[PDB]
Amino acid sequence: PTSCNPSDMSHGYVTVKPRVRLHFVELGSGPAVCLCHGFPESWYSWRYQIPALAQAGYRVLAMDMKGYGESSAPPEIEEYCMEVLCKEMVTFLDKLGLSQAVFIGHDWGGMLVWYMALFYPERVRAVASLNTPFIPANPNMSPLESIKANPVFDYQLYFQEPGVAEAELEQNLSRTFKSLFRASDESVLSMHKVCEAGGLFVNSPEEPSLSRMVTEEEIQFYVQQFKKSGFRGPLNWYRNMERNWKWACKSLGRKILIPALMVTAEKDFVLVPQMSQHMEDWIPHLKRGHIEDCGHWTQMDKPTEVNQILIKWLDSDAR
Amino acid sequence: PTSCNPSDMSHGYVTVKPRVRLHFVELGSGPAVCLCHGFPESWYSWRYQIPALAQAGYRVLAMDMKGYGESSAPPEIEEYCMEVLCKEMVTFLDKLGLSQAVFIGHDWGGMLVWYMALFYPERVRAVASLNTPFIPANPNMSPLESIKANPVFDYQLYFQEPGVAEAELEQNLSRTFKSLFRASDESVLSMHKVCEAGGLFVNSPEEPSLSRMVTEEEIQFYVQQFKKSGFRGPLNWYRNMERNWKWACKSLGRKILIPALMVTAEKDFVLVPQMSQHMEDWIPHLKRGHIEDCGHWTQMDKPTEVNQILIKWLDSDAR
Ligand SMILES: CC(C)(C)N1CCO[C@H](COc2ccc(NC(=O)NC3CCCCC3)cc2)C1
Ligand SMILES: CC(C)(C)N1CCO[C@H](COc2ccc(NC(=O)NC3CCCCC3)cc2)C1
Ligand SMILES: [Mg+2]
Ligand SMILES: [Mg+2]
Repeated sequence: PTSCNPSDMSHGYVTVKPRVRLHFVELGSGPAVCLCHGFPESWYSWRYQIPALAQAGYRVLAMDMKGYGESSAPPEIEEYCMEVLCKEMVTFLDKLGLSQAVFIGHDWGGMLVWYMALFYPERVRAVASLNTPFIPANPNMSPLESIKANPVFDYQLYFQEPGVAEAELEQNLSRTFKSLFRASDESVLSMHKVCEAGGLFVNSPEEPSLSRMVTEEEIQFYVQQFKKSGFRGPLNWYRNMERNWKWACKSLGRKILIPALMVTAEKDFVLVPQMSQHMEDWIPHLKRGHIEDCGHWTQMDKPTEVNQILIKWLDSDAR
Repeated sequence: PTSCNPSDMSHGYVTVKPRVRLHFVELGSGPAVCLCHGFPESWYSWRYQIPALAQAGYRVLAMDMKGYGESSAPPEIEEYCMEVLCKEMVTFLDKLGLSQAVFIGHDWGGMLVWYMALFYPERVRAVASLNTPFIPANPNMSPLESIKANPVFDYQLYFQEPGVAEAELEQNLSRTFKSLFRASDESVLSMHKVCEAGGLFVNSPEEPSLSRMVTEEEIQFYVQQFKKSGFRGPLNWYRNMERNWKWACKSLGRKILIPALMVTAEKDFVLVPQMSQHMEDWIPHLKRGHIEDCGHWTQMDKPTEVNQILIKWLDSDAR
């Protein structure tokens, strides 16, 4: 599938708060489709989708989320709570003069677009998430224990204390992204042993091989992007669990009434498909997609399957 | 009519040549409408149109033309010939992934969009010009004498030699724009006596009053923009008459077959309406608008009339 060369895109910049501007890349004409990447990624994680969606008749806006790339990265941890991130994305639409947009997200971006669907349905034409389920907030369970209930989320505790994960992730950025951006059968890390081993990579190769999913050039683009602001901003998306919990609780009782799509990846061992199994009860018009042989990095593991799923859904439920 | 605050726009940047990027502001959703300002102006000359068109259902892209504002201003005079300017605007569309756009232009921007219609009709959904007629190139008359045939174009000779006009226009930028941006009944200069008086302003007030059309704040925005790159780039649009002549001649014999709109201003004493009187013969589907009591600065003299004319035409002949 056709990918993207970064210097041949149109780059757009929108100021949403005094010291916060969002960067995005824009390709195509038609209904506005806003792509929202996950951790720790980039607008460029959508490189295989951007030209495909544009060619299918859509105006694509691929975000550098707050903390990433060319977008502003405010220093405060609480600027990356889900509530401020959504309200900024509404201002984004406001300043662009868009009444609504289709929202498609992956990982933390997928969490974001569900909350945009839940609290700002008037502004979301339709919503799709890759891997990330929508699970109503449990007003009786704190976020801390719901992590301790599943050892797979052990790495999110390691991510909590500022500066600890930043040092590991920034010590060798090429090692970082070659160790992360891998297919499930190629993985070189266990999210289980992280807080017991003292880090994500301490048992991983120092000179990791290059995944079949990516080139050295594509790795070096991510590396370039993260020299700009580092990992604090991105990691901060994990450091608002209790804030995000309380805000999510303020919604309870309402369904998402807009067209929706949940895409599951069969070998995402963290965002496993079954975590999504009763979303229909909260999202009446939910349609599904599922990708076999697909790990966590959905857009680059299986670009063609993603493109097909998205375009079929956009043409039937977004126009 | 609703105007624009510059810090609350979405700003877009597209690289079209190695050292040339075009800046534009983008508001709204719908068919792409590209606004192209004249001399010596800015995307901000369209401030009264941008929100009105967006509200009517159009995606507005208001350009900072090459040499202006936040767009690149290459040093070479021949980079501002009409041929390079159009081909760059095609690349603009290419890099944005737009198959076509409606093009609307004023003064030199209006000249540009006619040539985009003439040589790139496949890329122009529809075309409109304010004040600037389309007059087929006369392959038997050089541009120099066709100026000497009408003393009104005397100032274009004064504009020819690099550095001469730049010094006058840059010596007091507030004086420059308050002396230029005026209604016809308020004008303080004669384009007739310029090469005989030795300049545009030498007989004009040193502290000119402020036109009823503009505020001090709006003057200061233009002033800010022109501190960036000065007047050489903009003036260079006038310094390619023979190049533009030869290229225009290479078209002769073809009509503009796409939907078109010519808007005349009754008190534009340079781009007078009669200069447009036989465009129908070269442009079969041409529709007209005409604004009484309107000087050269069409968008800010008579914003409401402009908006009405444009939106009615866009809705009937552009969709
Ligand atoms: C119960 C649930 C689901 C709500 N939990 C527990 C409590 O809080 C978190 C908050 O929600 C999210 C949402 C997305 C992610 N994505 C992620 O971690 N991607 C990793 C990138 C690096 C390699 C491994 C994968 C993480 C957390 C989730
Ligand atoms: C015959 C014709 C029409 C082709 N001529 C003669 C030969 O070449 C020029 C080239 O075409 C253009 C096109 C637009 C402009 N606009 C302009 O001058 N605006 C001024 C701003 C400052 C105050 C006064 C008005 C000028 C020249 C025109
Ligand atoms: Mg159920
Ligand atoms: Mg005739």
